[PDB]
Amino acid sequence: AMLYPVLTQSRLLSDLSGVWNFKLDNGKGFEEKWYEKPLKDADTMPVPASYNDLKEGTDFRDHYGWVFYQRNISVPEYVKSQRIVLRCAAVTHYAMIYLNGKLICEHKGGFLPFEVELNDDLQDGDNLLTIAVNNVIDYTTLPVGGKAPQNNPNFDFFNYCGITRPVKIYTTPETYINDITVTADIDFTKEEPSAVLNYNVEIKGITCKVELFDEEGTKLSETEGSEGTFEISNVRLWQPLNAYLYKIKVTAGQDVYTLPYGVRSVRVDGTKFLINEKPFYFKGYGKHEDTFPNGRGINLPMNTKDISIMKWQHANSFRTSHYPYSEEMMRLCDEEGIVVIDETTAVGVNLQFERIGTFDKEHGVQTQEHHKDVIRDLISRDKNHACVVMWSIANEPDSAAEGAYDYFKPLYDLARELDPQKRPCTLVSVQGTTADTDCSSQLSDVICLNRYYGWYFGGPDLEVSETGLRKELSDWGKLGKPVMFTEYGADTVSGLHDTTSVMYTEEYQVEYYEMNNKVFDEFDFVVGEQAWNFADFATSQSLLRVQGNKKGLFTRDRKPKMVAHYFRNRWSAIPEFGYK
Amino acid sequence: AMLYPVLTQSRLLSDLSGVWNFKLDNGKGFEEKWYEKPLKDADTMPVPASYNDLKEGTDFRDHYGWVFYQRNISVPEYVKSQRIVLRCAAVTHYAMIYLNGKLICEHKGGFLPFEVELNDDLQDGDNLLTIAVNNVIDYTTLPVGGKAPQNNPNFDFFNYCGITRPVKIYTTPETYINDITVTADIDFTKEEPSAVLNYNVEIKGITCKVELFDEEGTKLSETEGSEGTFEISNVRLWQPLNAYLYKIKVTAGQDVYTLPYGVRSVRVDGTKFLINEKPFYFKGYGKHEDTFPNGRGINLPMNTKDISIMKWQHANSFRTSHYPYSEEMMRLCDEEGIVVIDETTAVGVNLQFERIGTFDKEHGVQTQEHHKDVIRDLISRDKNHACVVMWSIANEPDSAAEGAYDYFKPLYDLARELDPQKRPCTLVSVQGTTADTDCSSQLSDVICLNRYYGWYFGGPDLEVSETGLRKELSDWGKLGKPVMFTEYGADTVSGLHDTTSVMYTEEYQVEYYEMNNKVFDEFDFVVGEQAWNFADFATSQSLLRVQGNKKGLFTRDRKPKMVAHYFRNRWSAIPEFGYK
Ligand SMILES: CNc1nc2sc3c(N4CCN([C@@H]5O[C@H](C(=O)O)[C@@H](O)[C@H](O)[C@H]5O)CC4)nnnc3c2c2c1CCCC2
Ligand SMILES: CNc1nc2sc3c(N4CCN([C@@H]5O[C@H](C(=O)O)[C@@H](O)[C@H](O)[C@H]5O)CC4)nnnc3c2c2c1CCCC2
Ligand SMILES: CNc1nc2sc3c(N4CCNCC4)nnnc3c2c2c1CCCC2
Ligand SMILES: CNc1nc2sc3c(N4CCNCC4)nnnc3c2c2c1CCCC2
Repeated sequence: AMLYPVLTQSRLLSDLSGVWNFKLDNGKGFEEKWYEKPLKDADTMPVPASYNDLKEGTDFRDHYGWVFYQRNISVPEYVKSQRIVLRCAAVTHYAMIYLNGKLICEHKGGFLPFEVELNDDLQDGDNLLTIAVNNVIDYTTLPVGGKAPQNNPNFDFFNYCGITRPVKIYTTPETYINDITVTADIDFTKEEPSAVLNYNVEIKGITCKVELFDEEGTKLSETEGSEGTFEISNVRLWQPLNAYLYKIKVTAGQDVYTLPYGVRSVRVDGTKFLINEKPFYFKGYGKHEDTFPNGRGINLPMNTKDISIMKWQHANSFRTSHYPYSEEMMRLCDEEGIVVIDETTAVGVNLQFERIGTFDKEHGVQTQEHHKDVIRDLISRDKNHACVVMWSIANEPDSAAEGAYDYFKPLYDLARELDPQKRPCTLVSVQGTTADTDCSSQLSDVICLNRYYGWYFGGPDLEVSETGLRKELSDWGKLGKPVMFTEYGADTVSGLHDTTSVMYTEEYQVEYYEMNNKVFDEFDFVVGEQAWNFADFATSQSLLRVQGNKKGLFTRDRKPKMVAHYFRNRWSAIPEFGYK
Repeated sequence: AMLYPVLTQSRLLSDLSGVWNFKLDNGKGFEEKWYEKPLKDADTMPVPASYNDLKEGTDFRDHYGWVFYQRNISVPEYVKSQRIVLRCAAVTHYAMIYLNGKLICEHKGGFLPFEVELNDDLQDGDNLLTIAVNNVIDYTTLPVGGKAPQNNPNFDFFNYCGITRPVKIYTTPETYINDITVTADIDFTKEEPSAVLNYNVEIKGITCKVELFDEEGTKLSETEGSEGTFEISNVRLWQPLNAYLYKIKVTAGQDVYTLPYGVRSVRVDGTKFLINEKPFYFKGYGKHEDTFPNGRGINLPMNTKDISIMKWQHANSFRTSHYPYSEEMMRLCDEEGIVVIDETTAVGVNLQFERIGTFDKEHGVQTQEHHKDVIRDLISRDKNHACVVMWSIANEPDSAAEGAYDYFKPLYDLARELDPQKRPCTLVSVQGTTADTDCSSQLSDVICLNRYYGWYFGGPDLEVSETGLRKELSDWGKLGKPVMFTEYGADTVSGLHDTTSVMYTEEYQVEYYEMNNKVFDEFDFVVGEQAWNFADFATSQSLLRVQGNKKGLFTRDRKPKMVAHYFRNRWSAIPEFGYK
């Protein structure tokens, strides 16, 4: 369980972000005890941020192995009173915290938070904090390092690493709040729908009371109970592009924490994805925590810029593509009313492109245990987010291979059981699968395709490509379930133009999406269009990557390609609800 | 006096940065008491960052007037023990802090820090912090708003405003450290130069002792005295591109603060700018705190990227162009060994381009009082920075007009008297002045020109332009002083190319700098070449601005133009010292 550190009367918060000392491991790093003494001949390195692009030459950009972040720490003795904790929101890949020279914590997983307490190794005076980060990826990591001394991603984005998100120090009373959970039942029956919310607070280390406020701070109800309930008639339902967030003050044993919460219902019904009992239609794109020169590092300004562009463009949703995003971005979609598809680090679980099969148990992937710890850690983190309407177990696994069904079912189950809101589960299907062959047809509530008819398939022949896409999508309808496209797009170099289009031209990109959009619009069970990608992003080099991935509607610096004006006009004529 | 808030055994630091509530004033804002209640129908807005580009449409970008930032605050009662302070590192233009509804502080000046104490209005529970920001610029602001309801900058950059730099909360013992000062005397005579540093600590609200450490934390000397001294034989001299920073722990009355410091000497001698008694040569550029979509907002990653590019390019210096930069960037140049020319907000003090004269006292500028408070606040902030080797009182004032000399002398004097290191003073001369006509010839230790022979003057005729530049620079030598160019450049659209160059082409830009660089190299009293600009940046719209200022060597996203490879080759063959 991981609550978002905030400033409360009961808890303090001090950011450690800034320029830290930094050294690339030379192999002999751990041998000598760098985590013991202050790094020598060190380099400077802002935190929070990916370090790959922040220096010059390939030696930083393409480093294999470990790096050492190092910074000094010092708390006021008058604080030992309360509990001292170190929250690392995300260290890409493996983290190893040393204080004063001793290991204190260790973590696997580059995109989710982890904490460690400091009360009993926090010395007096100036303490030597050391965070060593490893970037190696393999068949035991999610995301999955392939075989082709260098990391070779089995995924189409660059392997940005370092202290990707912030490192803070918060405190707490000795017995504290540790995990608040809230769910809602809404009775749309009444012409003025109302709702009953179920609280479930948890403490560790006494009386606990719950206060419920409205948008403006107006209190409206109170109760006591580490597992009580609450009633709200004439309830302001959170809605896509129309967020309403209540707030919640849990006072419990000299400790109080506040939580926003939006009241809405998610439910699949036949070929309809329903939000607050209405037939939604996804409009938006798959995104990437990718900016220059931050790498995958957190970027509050671009977060707001990205959401400003989405509203300008008349979109309503995005998918945390290939990894969970920052907590800040998740809260922002709550405030702004952005429907989010929250997705795990499970990309590259596919060895298809003697031959080893993906789910061979001696020579194939070794990810299921960690895949489970991710599903749990992620749902623990974002369970209370009204923006989250669905979960994505994995992006493009070899889901039509043998071993496939056996791999994923234990993970779907774990997901369906750990979501206090029992939200729809899916996985994003790669090109090649079909209704009959895809283990997703059974395990998933929503069929999410990534199809590229007009690019990989059939490009530059958009007629032949249309025939293919009708044929395949037609078949997908026989499952009687909601199907949305989570990726489709074409690599386009901003600036390349032509009257009779050729591939890579802004005109070819617009035509591609006209064909796909025409076919989408023929099937009432298509409940979503999400283009890949929102914006150009960095990938590993290869002959097929024109200085990265150029499938964005926008450039890496958020300037619109012609296609961005095509979608803005199309999405403006398509409602959040009732499109079918 | 303003010390950089850091984490010490005696003091805590909690960042307030994040997504704050935000509303554009509609005129009726102050009338109604928005600073009293929680903003209603608010918008989201990251802090720290300029807000102009973070939303869509001209209504944010071009707002005239006030905006309201608003966030909730809550400290742990167990802190009232110590002093509570709110440090606003920079609110562009005018700031007005309200707590719980009461004004607590007010500030003028968009680029320097200001604080306010909270102990006696900091309520218990959740407090409503409100920061109202004004963007209006006029003859009473530095920088100077011109006459041509809209702000019209009399300066060539966009009027980015909002909470430009971070807002934090630190604490202190009741009697505390308030301003440490250190100076150095070096005896280059000895073949192993040594040095004696003079401490000068200050407290407010007891024993105080000073500890001196070396790079790696090795203590090396101790003493007691709020105005004592210190001795260091075999001293590691801070040097351009070879920084050595000692550290300093001032323990005083249950309060301790640490300070880095580099030992170096700055001294002009004839036509030689001497650092550690050696003839330096400035290599670098004028920069701008300008990134997308941050605006003028702080950007730790780009700060490190910018400094990585400078070392890649073989530069040694930059000028805080048109305003002081963040404290973080200033400390970074200390660590990295970047020579900095620290400059004030005093740009647009020039009405030349019945006619009013700049320094008319009824109808011209009204900036001298504030100009003084800036010189003092700035030197108070950066006095201890080894990277700072010079001060810039103003960028391109009408320095050859009547009233000119009378305006600036009181400011030069105030500057020369308040710098504990008695560092060189200058002002950057606009095109048009000459040795005879420029009040800078007398008041300044270094003549700093901004010339544009090859662009504004003479372009596209580089021959005629060379004749002009030789003629003018020749004359400037008669003053027997060091002269460096702080700006020269040509607007260049990355991507426009030609074999026979035309203006705006990457080839014309390279040729421009070849001509100017050839002439520079003829005069041994030219001690510096700093190109304008390091990178493309945003300006107000006009027929002469091709989507901003395109004079960068790099694009706004830090990608090199051809000229960036020309300088990197040239600067690699030119030493920091002894070039003449
Ligand atoms: C019609 N038959 C084909 N089908 C396919 S599928 C495929 C392929 N994957 C697709 C799916 N993406 C997904 O989409 C995005 C992207 O690819 O840009 C990624 O960014 C994103 O992370 C990822 O989710 C990951 C990788 N990569 N390369 N070639 C192909 C290929 C080809 C053909 C025909 C021969 C030429 C190649
Ligand atoms: C040879 N005779 C001329 N001399 C000059 S001088 C001038 C002018 N200033 C120069 C100086 N900059 C400075 O340099 C940068 C820049 O200009 O880009 C600015 O970014 C930077 O902030 C600022 O410090 C500020 C503004 N602006 N426009 N025209 C001219 C002009 C012209 C002519 C001939 C006719 C055409 C125009
Ligand atoms: C794991 N992600 C992928 N998935 C796929 S699918 C497919 C294909 N098709 C699919 C349709 N059926 C006929 C054959 N042809 N070539 N490459 C691919 C392909 C690739 C990758 C990534 C590596 C590069 C190629
Ligand atoms: C305050 N900054 C400026 N300074 C200058 S100087 C000059 C010039 N020259 C100078 C050389 N002597 C002959 C006349 N011609 N046109 N515009 C200018 C000019 C301008 C500005 C800014 C406003 C736009 C024009």
